[PDB]
Amino acid sequence: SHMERVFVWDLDETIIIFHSLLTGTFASRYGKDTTTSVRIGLMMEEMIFNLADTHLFFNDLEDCDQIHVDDVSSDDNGQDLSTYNFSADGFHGGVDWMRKLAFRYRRVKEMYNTYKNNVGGLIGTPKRETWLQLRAELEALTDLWLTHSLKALNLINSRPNCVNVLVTTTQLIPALAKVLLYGLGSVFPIENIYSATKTGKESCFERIMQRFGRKAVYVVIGDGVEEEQGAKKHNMPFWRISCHADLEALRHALELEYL
Ligand code: BEF
Ligand SMILES: [Mg+2]
Repeated sequence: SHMERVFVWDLDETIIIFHSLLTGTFASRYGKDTTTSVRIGLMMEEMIFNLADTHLFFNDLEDCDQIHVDDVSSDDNGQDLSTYNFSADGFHGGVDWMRKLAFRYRRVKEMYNTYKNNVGGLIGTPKRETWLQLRAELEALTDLWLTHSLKALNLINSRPNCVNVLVTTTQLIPALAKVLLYGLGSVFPIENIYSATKTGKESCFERIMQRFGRKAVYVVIGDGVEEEQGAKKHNMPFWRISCHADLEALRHALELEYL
């Protein structure tokens, strides 16, 4: 008999600042050095795709455009993938191939779960140190943006009748890499991440409502138009985020309500 809320977050320029570092709009809006903005943006970009290629089978899975990690779970036999050799299995077919596809997404899921709170372990040294230094420069230049978004994400997580869902235009694998490198692994259960690169956010929202029911209250949080328009088409309240203040306002609302 408890009211339940489903928070449908956007990632880029909502929870994290990354793309706006390359375009110079963030540095320009808050008076930061544009040259530092771009340097940091490119370094993080390198780390995101390097983690993607090296550990999340990005060169293998990219051309699939999958929406959710479990979309091809039908073809998984559930075997142990601890010693399974992905390189020598000839993936690059339509049935024995579907099984190898599924194996890869589940191994991604396993990597994500064992390393979500130990990204330094996954990334390995010396990348870990460079990563911690990058995150440090990033937090400074963005005036603790991530610190603010996390405060809302963690209040949502700790609250019993609230849940965190993620919908991003970023492709699925790179999205998981971003989420991991920005320390969001522990706040977003992998089964709650959706990539709207191709089906679009409206479809993803519809799918998320099918999954959580009509009795739950949805709140679409984001900085972009797509997300807002999709929220209208489904009569889902929309919470826009344009600056730190907006993340603080969400946090405030989150702490005054007991469900
Ligand atoms: F992550 Be959202 F698509 F900017
Ligand atoms: Mg966005």
